[PDB]
Amino acid sequence: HRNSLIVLADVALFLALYHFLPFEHNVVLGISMLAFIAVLWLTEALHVTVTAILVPVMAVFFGIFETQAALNNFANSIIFLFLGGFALAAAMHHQGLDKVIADKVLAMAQGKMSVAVFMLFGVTALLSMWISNTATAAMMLPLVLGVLSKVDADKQRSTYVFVLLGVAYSASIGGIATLVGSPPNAIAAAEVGLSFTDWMKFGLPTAMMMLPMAIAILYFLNWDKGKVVTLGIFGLTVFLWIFSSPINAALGGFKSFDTLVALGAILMLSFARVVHWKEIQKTADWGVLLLFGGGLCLSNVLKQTGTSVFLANALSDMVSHMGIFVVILVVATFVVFLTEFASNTASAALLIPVFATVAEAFGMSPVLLSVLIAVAASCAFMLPVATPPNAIVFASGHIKQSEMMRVGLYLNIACIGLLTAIAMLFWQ
Amino acid sequence: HRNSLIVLADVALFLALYHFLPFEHNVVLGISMLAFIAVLWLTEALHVTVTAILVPVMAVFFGIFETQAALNNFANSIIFLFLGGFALAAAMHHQGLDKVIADKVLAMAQGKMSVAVFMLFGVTALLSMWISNTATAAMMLPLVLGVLSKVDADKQRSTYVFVLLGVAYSASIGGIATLVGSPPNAIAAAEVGLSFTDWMKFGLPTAMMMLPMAIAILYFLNWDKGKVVTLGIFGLTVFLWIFSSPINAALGGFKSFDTLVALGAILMLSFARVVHWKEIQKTADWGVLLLFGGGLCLSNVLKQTGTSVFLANALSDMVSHMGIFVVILVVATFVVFLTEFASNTASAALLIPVFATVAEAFGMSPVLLSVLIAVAASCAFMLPVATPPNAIVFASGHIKQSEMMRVGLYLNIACIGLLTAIAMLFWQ
Ligand code: NA
Ligand code: NA
Ligand code: NA
Repeated sequence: HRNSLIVLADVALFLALYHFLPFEHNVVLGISMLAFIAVLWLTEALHVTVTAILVPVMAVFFGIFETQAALNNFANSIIFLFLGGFALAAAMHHQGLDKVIADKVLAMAQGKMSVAVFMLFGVTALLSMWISNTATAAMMLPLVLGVLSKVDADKQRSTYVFVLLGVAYSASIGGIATLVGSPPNAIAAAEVGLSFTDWMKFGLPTAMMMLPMAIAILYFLNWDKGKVVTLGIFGLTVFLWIFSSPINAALGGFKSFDTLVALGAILMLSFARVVHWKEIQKTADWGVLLLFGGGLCLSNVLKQTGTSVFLANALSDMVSHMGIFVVILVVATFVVFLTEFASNTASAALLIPVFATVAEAFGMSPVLLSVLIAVAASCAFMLPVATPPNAIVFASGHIKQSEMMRVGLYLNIACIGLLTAIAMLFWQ
Repeated sequence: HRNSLIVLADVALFLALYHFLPFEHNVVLGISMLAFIAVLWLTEALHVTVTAILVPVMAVFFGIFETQAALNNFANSIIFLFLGGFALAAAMHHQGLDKVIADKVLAMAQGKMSVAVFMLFGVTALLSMWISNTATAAMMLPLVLGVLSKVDADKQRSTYVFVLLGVAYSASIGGIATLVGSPPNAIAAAEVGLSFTDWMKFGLPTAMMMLPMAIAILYFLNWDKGKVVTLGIFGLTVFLWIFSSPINAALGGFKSFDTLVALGAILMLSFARVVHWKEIQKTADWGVLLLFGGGLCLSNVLKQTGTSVFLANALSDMVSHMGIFVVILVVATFVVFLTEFASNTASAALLIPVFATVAEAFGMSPVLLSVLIAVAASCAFMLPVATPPNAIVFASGHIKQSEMMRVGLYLNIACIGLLTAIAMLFWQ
């Protein structure tokens, strides 16, 4: 098989770098492992989650860590914070609160199909804030192929494809609004120790910023049992997540209050009888939760082996020849196009550790580089296979490769500017 | 609703015990919480897994532990060892290696129902050694309700219930053969730190004894793509699990070698392409994996609050009036009948910590009490609702409540003897 070969080619690459690199043995091991994992996660020869499990087993066998020490990475408080958003979404999905949120809004439009399509994007993004991106796309597709029925002029495409590629992008942009939504966001918060309210001040403005800018580029070319309870619980959870900073301070200063709030939601949602656990066990993408830990284990492997300081010293002369503007532009541009070839989270899981640890060796706040990479990782708009939402609206057998390949080439450059701009403002 | 009320009745008990117990505050807090959790797990008003999530959220808010410290319990090496058994079982199910194991063996018997039923039990038990009990029961029922078709005379029931209640029991006995199989086994190994080969020396001999003794009580009343590969990995894995003790010693002494082996299997099964990850995500009962951590968190809560030594001192005069024979007999008997009313795994999560920690307060190796409790938890034979296998062969609308209610009531007494005997032999 194709992927079965990438594994063997990666094993050879490891042995080569392991035996031939003329550096301190630990740096060789750290460099070799980093290259190994990098391939397995970008090519996906092995499932993103399978590669994550391979990270600790390597560090353990090569004396980097002891068994239990390596496994402990998979229990970060952020992982449970994301699991709360899964049970929170599963709750209002099993309850049907996502469809009713679409009807009451889609029906808010009197009957104008012209202004209806615009409302389809705003919901896909708002739903992605709490549910997901692949799921938000798969859930919106049937609701998109429903409005398109009064006038199905398949020959008329400048009024037809715009609505499909829009939701595939609104789902990806909506996931950049909150810590929950896209896995990459969680990987950043877990690396630097961000709170939920910390990441919303960053991403939400960008989501508010990037959504209109994205549409412009395309343009110019019944309340039943405890649905108020689900809303009450949901509203209460989001309220604490925003006000977690002062609430926790005025309670004794609990460590990971955002995580505590997320777990309480699972309790209220289960106490309120509104969602059964078998529902939560299905909605939660346990493979992604394992990926979170796998990325942290790799990050710690870089530190314990000194690969972070070895690469920081190697890039010392290059980053000094560049300004802070030049750096974040190369990074932003590098990822904005890299995420087009590989999975969103698979890209973030690899770059967030490398950059955050090297930036930490430079005595620089790793928040900037980390949050930036997490946002640009969700900027896959060209060809499909970049993000499932892209292949979801792409599976409609209508949108052309070259059409999307060039509309995304415009949006990509557009985002690199918006990101580098906002990234420079969030400095002093 | 009933369960929503059972929760409120338990909430009152906690508040009552909280303010009224006249002991040191820590003991009061530990005592109050222990009673609270005990109810939620035996009645199952909230899903066993939902109750597990409630354990840490309490310890954090009541100052027992800090957030991250509590969550780390959910990453114990045994949990990942059990996750390996899930991907190992999920592999041979999607591949069909379990079906061929039944035919090639069931076909060894030419057509004699006498040796067919006996082979039906031996396979149901051997399959439970590695897969599960609920899954093994659901997988055997069609093969049991297919052989019992030539003798369909539901008027002839003593030749029909024997084969349904027989496999429903053989599936439960098979789960006592290896560390993987029944959650209770893992809870014991995690408390006292048992290896895979350690628990097999305990359970497997007991399984060899209990299977014939169980039948006597009932009596006296094509290899395609890589199906050998699935066996090769399985065979190789089980070979390492057995010889794990010398292999690790001859490699540098890794900490949790058994856990590493389970994770390595997940890699081979994914590298060999024999099972996709989406397959593993279905089979694994993540709710049980979350339960594992909740049970360990409780064990440490008893120590940190001194409840383990507090109960040991309270039982000092009582345990001195009793011999070691009385102890292991009282314990075994209590659970063998307790598991008839509540979930099997939920019971072990409650009693294993209490006894192992109290036994530790008595300065006694908790291995004996832990392994003992873990074995008796899988002895549910009376009414249904005790174990899914009971309600699985009972949902066949043929086996009578009184029929099973008394065959298990007799089989229960039979086990209490065998266990207390072996528990005395496994002493010195
Ligand atoms: Na991507
Ligand atoms: Na089993
Ligand atoms: Na039970």
